[PDB]
Amino acid sequence: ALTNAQILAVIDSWEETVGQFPVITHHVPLGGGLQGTLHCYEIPLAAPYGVGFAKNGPTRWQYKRTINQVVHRWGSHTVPFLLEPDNINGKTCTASHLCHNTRCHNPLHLCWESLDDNKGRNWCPGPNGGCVHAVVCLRQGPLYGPGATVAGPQQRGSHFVV
Amino acid sequence: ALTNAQILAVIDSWEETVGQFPVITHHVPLGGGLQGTLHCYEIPLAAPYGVGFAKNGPTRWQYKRTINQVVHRWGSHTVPFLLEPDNINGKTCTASHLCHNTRCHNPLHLCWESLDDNKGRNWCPGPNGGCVHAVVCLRQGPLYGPGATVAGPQQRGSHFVV
DNA sequence: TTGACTCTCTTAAGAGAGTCA
DNA sequence: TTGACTCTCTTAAGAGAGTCA
Ligand SMILES: [Mn+2]
Ligand SMILES: [Mn+2]
Ligand SMILES: [Zn+2]
Ligand SMILES: [Zn+2]
Ligand SMILES: [Zn+2]
Ligand SMILES: [Zn+2]
Repeated sequence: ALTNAQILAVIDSWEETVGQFPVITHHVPLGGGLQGTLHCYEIPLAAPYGVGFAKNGPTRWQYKRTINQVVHRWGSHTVPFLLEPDNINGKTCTASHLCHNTRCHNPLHLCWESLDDNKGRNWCPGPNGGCVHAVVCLRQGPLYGPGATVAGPQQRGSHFVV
Repeated sequence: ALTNAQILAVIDSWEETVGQFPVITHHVPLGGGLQGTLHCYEIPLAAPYGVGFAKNGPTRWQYKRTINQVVHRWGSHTVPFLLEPDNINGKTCTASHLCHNTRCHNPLHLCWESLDDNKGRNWCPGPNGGCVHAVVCLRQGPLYGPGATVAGPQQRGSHFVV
């Protein structure tokens, strides 16, 4: 098994490589009518992506390193969390984009949490709009708002009460 | 079926059958430390379910009627909305449980909206905790709260900024 | 050891359609 | 005509593993 020192070395090489990705400045809603700025380190749209990186899906990548003749591979956003527990409350931990930008690999824009917690950030009002996430959101979720409901609750007769 | 009269007859037959489902009272968080009461009309756990109803999955049912000697079949929660547009902004419209209770078929607990709007209600603070849904929530979403994040954003070196 | 592709899978909110009696 | 089963699919947040040079 990889030692803690070897895992730390993997995280360090990953950080070195991701740190050289193009850094893109994005202005984002924070909630409460306020605007903030995030700096995303974005993996390229097409090969080559960077040393150790390869695309396994339209918005999916993996990181690969060969140690003592054994090939090791990880989901490209999971590497910052290799020294953390990988489940909680019986749920698998997932890499969760606080910036809601899939191509971004900035570890300051990622957290490690259940898929339900991950998804829910899409609708959060944001750090200046009432976010209650213990690990605070960096921005208002992209899907926050009144929604676009086509039809609401309704009945033709009198068979029901709310 | 095709005619508006035939569709109204389908909606009326569905309402009459679901109106005879057992009515189960559920006390629910509203947000803001307040509690409310919902009356769900719950499809039975096992056959028989009611005239026209059959189970296609653990928590999935369909409604079927024979019109003009042809069988017409719908997802069991879609029937109230048969006169509504079936898409919005190029996204499929879905039946969305305001009571977060799959077995419930009370149309006063259903709305018709994109899958994204639908999902997002799971994390809504609720009608007394800040819900901004234009078609208002009936309760706080079951997944609202601080979450259980295992690890937050972090870096080992000095290559990244927020 | 490395790059650039290939494939299928998970989850939890939702769907359509066929086989028998 | 009606009932009670069977199967796979959609979406958008996420995954693991194979092949070839
Ligand atoms: Mn996410
Ligand atoms: Mn729902
Ligand atoms: Zn980012
Ligand atoms: Zn938040
Ligand atoms: Zn209900
Ligand atoms: Zn709401």
